Amino acid sequence: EALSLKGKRIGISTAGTDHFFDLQAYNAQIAEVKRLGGEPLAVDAGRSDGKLVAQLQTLIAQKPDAIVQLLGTLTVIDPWLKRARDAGIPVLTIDVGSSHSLNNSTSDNWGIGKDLALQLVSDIGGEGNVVVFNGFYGVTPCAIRYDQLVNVIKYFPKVKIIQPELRDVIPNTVQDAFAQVTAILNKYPEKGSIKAIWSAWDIPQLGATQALAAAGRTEIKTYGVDGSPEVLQLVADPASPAAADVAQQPAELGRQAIQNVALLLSGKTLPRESYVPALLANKQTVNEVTRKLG
Ligand SMILES: OC[C@@H](O)[C@@H](O)[C@@H](O)[C@@H](O)CO
Ligand SMILES: [Cl-]
Repeated sequence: EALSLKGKRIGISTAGTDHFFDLQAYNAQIAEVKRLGGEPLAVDAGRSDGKLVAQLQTLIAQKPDAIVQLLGTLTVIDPWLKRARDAGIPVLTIDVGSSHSLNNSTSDNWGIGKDLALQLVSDIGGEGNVVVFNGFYGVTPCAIRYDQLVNVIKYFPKVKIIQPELRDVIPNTVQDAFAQVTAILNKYPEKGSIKAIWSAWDIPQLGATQALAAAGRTEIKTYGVDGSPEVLQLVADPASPAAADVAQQPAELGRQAIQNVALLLSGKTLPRESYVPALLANKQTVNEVTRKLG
């Protein structure tokens, strides 16, 4: 029969909503629970680990029909996802590869990370130095994306990751990424001594790209993931060093998660992960990518 959540209460917990991917996935879950007739209990951690734990505890005390957790550092949330299951509460996730989740809605990040890395390598001629932002390695999709970069360049050994990897941050992501790249360009002033800057998601990319323009170092190419509109439009600008951004579908991911909650409560067994396609946008493909998202 048609899916429904009538009479159900669904806990919806996100690590934050402070940029495109997170806001989209969060809102679309809330929307979808409502559209299926369920009652969402939606809690935003504002990117505090303390608030994230505290709101999951409260959702647990509420004994909703399911909890969906969006993003977060796996070691931070895992004890609470376990507690929820132990309390009798079905747990699903978005971008969290937990043993305690019944189903993780996520892009196929092996595909994403490999595709981005191969683009990067091809773009720089198989040779040169790469500045890497790797500040969210504790977050499943970012860990996978980083692992794939490492693994792709392993087989193109004239490609090197510059040492001290940088740590991107949230919030203040753009201003911080701008400052870090600005300071690193001053360590490596010689044209050609950096060829790319990689990030696991595209808001640090945005900071990076800006710092390149400001510094007069646009020979350097930038790379990222999410397809936030503000960054896609940089990729589309020939005069921008933003070279590639793998677009994700966060509203689709959020709807899928809730679709999968309904399926679970109706009795069906879920696959452990459910992959939503992603689309690599480079300077040639961004138009057809941007159009498929709008
Ligand atoms: O954990 C940071 C970041 O990767 C996420 O907030 C989001 O932007 C997506 O890239 C996750 O699929
Ligand atoms: Cl320039």
